[PDB]
Amino acid sequence: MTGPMCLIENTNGRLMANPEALKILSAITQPMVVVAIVGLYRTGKSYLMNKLAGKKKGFSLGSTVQSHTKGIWMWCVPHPKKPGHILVLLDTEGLGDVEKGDNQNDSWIFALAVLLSSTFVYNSIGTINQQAMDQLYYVTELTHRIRSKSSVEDSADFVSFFPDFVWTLRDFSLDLEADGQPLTPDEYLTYSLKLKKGTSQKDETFNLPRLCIRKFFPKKKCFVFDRPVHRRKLAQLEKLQDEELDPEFVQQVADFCSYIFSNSKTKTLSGGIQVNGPRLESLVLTYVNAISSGDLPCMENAVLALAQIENSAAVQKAIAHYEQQMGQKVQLPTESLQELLDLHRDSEREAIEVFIRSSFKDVDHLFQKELAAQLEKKRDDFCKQNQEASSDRCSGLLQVIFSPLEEEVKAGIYSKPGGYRLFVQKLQDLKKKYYEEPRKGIQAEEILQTYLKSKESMTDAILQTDQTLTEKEKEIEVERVKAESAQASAKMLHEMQRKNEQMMEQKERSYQEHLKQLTEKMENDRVQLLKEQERTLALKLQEQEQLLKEGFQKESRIMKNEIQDLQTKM
Ligand SMILES: Nc1nc2c(ncn2[C@@H]2O[C@H](COP(=O)(O)OP(=O)(O)NP(=O)(O)O)[C@@H](O)[C@H]2O)c(=O)[nH]1
Ligand SMILES: [Mg+2]
Repeated sequence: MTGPMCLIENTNGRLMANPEALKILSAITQPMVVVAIVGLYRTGKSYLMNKLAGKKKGFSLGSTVQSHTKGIWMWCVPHPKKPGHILVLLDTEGLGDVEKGDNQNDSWIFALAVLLSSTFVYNSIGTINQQAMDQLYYVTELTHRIRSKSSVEDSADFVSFFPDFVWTLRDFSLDLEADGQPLTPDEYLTYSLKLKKGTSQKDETFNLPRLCIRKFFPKKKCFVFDRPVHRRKLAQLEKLQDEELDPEFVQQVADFCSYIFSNSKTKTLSGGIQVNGPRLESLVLTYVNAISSGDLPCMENAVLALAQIENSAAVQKAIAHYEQQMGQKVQLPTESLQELLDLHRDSEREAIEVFIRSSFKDVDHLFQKELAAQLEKKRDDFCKQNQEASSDRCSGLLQVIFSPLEEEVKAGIYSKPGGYRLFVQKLQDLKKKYYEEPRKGIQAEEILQTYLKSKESMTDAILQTDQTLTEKEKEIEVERVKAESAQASAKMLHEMQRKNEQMMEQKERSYQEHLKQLTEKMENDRVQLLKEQERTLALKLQEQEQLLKEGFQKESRIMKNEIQDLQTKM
């Protein structure tokens, strides 16, 4: 991207995804660290975001008195500290002072920034006083804009998926002086979010936004920035060189950028899923569609929506893998059914592995069941092709090997004295030849036996004709031939029975292979979820302790409540 592009348009009160932007996202396959900035209009948000892009000329800037950015803009640039990663910068339409009304989608822009980011930067001018905290109603209001799941307490889940929070304070006017040594900006943020005792409406209003920031975001950070230049040059800031700006401001910006580059994490969804272009595109579509539908954007629903897409593709990818492996290894007709089934089993195992590693949230295992159904059909097709190839080969061999004999018999070559011995010897030699032919396939015994049985009268015809054989000797031969026919029948019957057994055995083995890989994936998913829950537990215990140490039992006890509820889910 040579420059930023609008990702979400905001026109006539409607938010809509920019198709051109979605197209760009579909092409970025690398993991993304998403940093979004929000705050009152004209507070230097776009200017600061251009610093992260590390380039002049990026997001367009406005004046110090008029709003500029509209909707949500994105700029995907290579991450300067993480090779193989993309840094996605989201610049947003400046918030208005609610105590003025209008600006309908302010809250939604704010909520989308929270849902789409890895790091959420709240930018304001001044200090953290009552005036500043009143504007944070936008954070308090998140409980009315975002839903964690669809299956006063839903917000208890926010800390598990919300971005890290960074408060950037512009034109900072405090020296932060304190007994001994000055407060650091992070200590100043802690000081600023401390609660006030009391149950009055005023007390509740003071504590609410502070509690929301402390409880909804997993990590908080603060950076202060001095006035960049003299008031008469603020409007030319973009064209000024670092040497023309306050040295401390230049260093503060450098420290902010360094922190972002070193601490902002790859955007992740439940299950450790790392968000890349196609995945972010899905989230944008789902959340914006929800808002456009008059519904609340829901994290759970978005993950599931993403699952639907990737799981469908996973089934197709697995089937493709199966077809490829079978095609590269099969030689028809196969020497035996075991040969074909062994190849099928191996290809199927690899295909299921492809599906398992490419899928997630396959509720009710519906997608894996679909895969199983498709592989079974594929297996049936190969089996049919194999039997057909065998039938063709064996019937062909029958023509090549036995036809000459049949014709000799019809020509009377064996109807002379001593012809029976010559005939039986020739027939045995020909049956041996048939059996020694390579890769006849699974129909070898059935094709031969059916033929030999249909021509049974031939043997008797030659026998009774030969005069060089006594009647007793002929009686012996008739019984010998009857015994050989019965043995040929047994070979055909066993061939039939064994094939059925092998098919049944393969059916059971395939079922067990699916179960094995599924059980293993479910186990891995359980471990990953518990790990995520343990992190949330750690974050909530931490806050509970801070609240108690701060002297607030009423709020600290409320935390213990959320902790108990989390533990019922573990
Ligand atoms: N006082 C002050 N002005 C700044 C600072 N950083 C940038 N500016 C100036 O403020 C004006 C607006 O900057 P811009 O980044 O467009 O602000 P914004 O927050 O993005 N406005 P909007 O939300 O409406 O899009 C420009 O003249 C810019 O030079 C700062 O730290 N302090
Ligand atoms: Mg702007």
